[PDB]
Amino acid sequence: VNSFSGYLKLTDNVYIKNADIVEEAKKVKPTVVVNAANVYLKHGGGVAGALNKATNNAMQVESDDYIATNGPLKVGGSCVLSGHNLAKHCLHVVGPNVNKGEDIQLLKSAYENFNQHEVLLAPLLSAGIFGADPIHSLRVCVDTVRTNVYLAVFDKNLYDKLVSSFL
Repeated sequence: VNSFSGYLKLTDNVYIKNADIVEEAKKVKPTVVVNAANVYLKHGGGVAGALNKATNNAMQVESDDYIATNGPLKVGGSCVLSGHNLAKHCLHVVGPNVNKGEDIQLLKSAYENFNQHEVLLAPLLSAGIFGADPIHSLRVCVDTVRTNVYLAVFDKNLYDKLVSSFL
């Protein structure tokens, strides 16, 4: 039993809710919240900008030190940093950004990072300003992630479409 509430069950291990991931993280304080990161951990907009704003920019400060030490992430890669006031840990995962021409096949590699964590609160990777089809992202998620993932979808209209079209 865990504290996630109001989710629709899609599969044995994948759950989905129309929710703001920031508010969901603030209430649940999950062990892991996933950020929709880029390789530079520049949290300007989308999910990343919202999560970072909720940490009062502490996420960005920590991220800048990480990059200064380690260099950029790979597309499809991840790193574990602090969850600040939102979660114990933040798993920063880089899905391909279609608006930069990155290969969508890397979306599966991105979701594989979730398997290193037993339970996660997450957005749909490569959705929103990353330009991929969210229906496709949900399919890759279900077909790749084997650990327990609680997906937060900000847009109510998109949430309903994702549920109604789910196979």
